[PDB]
Amino acid sequence: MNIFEMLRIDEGLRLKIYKDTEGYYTIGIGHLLTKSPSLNAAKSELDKAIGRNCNGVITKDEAEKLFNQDVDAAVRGILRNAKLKPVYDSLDAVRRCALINMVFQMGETGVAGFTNSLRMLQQKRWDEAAVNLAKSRWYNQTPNRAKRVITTFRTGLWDAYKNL
Repeated sequence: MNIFEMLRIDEGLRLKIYKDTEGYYTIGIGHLLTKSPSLNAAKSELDKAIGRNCNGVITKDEAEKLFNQDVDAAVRGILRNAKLKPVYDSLDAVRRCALINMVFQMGETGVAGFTNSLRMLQQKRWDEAAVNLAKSRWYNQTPNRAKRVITTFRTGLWDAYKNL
């Protein structure tokens, strides 16, 4: 299992503009287009993103291309971030993927706000950190996905995704 396979389980694949769990306009493998309410703003962002007139629909190919850009941007953002970088460096390869997953879902900023959990992960207090991560909007809004990520941080194994 790798980061791409993991995110693709969590996000799914949709070739037509769709709404987030959040109500936001998205396409592909969890690629947010706009937080704006107009399908029209969304369509516009889509064509800007792909470089063609898409009419709200993309190919698999284009979906994966956006996916490769998003994952790269997530990793680079972690590495540029003063709060994130140290945690990332301190973790093993599997847990590294769990932080990447959060950053992809919630952005650099959002994850950097989980001050106390970050602190515990750096200290390698896995069980404590898992309990602390669960106390969030994040877990309450998308509990099955949060729980997969959380188990990943707790165990350092890929089991949560085996099932799936």
